[PDB]
Amino acid sequence: KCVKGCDVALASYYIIPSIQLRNISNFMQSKIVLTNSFDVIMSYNRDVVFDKSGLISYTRINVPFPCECIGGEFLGHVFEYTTKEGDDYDLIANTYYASLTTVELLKKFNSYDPNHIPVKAKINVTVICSCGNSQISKDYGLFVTYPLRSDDTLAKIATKAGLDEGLIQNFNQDANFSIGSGIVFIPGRDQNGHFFPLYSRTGI
Ligand SMILES: *[C@@H]1O[C@H](CO)[C@@H](O[C@@H]2O[C@H](CO)[C@@H](O[C@@H]3O[C@H](CO)[C@@H](O)[C@H](O)[C@@H]3O)[C@H](O)[C@H]2NC(C)=O)[C@H](O)[C@H]1NC(C)=O
Ligand SMILES: *[C@@H]1O[C@H](CO)[C@@H](O[C@@H]2O[C@H](CO)[C@@H](O)[C@H](O)[C@H]2NC(C)=O)[C@H](O)[C@H]1NC(C)=O
Ligand SMILES: *[C@@H]1O[C@H](CO[C@@H]2O[C@@H](C)[C@@H](O)[C@@H](O)[C@@H]2O)[C@@H](O)[C@H](O)[C@H]1NC(C)=O
Repeated sequence: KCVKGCDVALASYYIIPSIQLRNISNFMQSKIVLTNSFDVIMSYNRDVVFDKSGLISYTRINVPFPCECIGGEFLGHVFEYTTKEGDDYDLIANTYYASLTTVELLKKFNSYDPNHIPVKAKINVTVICSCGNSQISKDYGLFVTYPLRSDDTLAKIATKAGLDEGLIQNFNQDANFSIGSGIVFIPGRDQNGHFFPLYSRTGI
């Protein structure tokens, strides 16, 4: 249950061949990610290296998005995607949105026949998020929505994040980080590389 969300969450977007920033920007348009979003997206990815093509296949980039309370029930954000010929919920969930949504969420929040979705149709694409949990730690107020994949492990995730494995597990107590699917929440760094805390400790 929720009443309010938070201004920013990060979506861990796993890059496959044929996906570049222009596609990610199109899929992830929001009040934060506008038509010309390169600087805003890349400001949360100052660690990321490009190759001659742009984004390197099979790496991740963190995409900022607003985190709303949906129906007083759960935290997430509804993106909008317009279908093209051949699209189905599998392609939308697991290719375009890189498993940041699920076929179940696409069925739940769209009126289309889930087995025959039309072309040039607007799709509500729900991506969950977190604004933290003071019972785990007060030190983190920005979270990455991180869909696990076949080669992920807790050890690699924790090392890359610069955080203790036990803390990451504590934020996701029921998750098996080696299971190869499902979403976990990882504390995220701001544009300066610092962990934005749950409660502000900067002077006004
Ligand atoms: C990622 O973004 C790029 C740039 O928008 C997409 O490439 C573009 O794909 C479209 C069709 O999906 C190409 O369409 C054109 O098609 C019309 C019919 O719609 C036809 O008259 C032409 O044959 C033409 O190819 C478009 O040229 C192409 N633009 C590029 C490559 O600069 C790409 O599809 C996106 N990837 C996704 C959505 O997965
Ligand atoms: C996508 O979700 C929106 C809600 O976020 C749906 O829009 C609602 O549609 C109902 C039913 O027609 C209307 O009565 C409401 O006024 C709409 N609400 C808002 C906030 O716009 C929309 O139908 C969904 N799309 C699909 C294809 O199911
Ligand atoms: C964590 O998950 C790992 C993945 O194994 C799973 O194996 C079966 C259950 C498949 O259905 C698929 O979901 C996964 O490939 C396992 O190695 C391990 O048993 C699980 N638990 C632990 C503690 O690692």
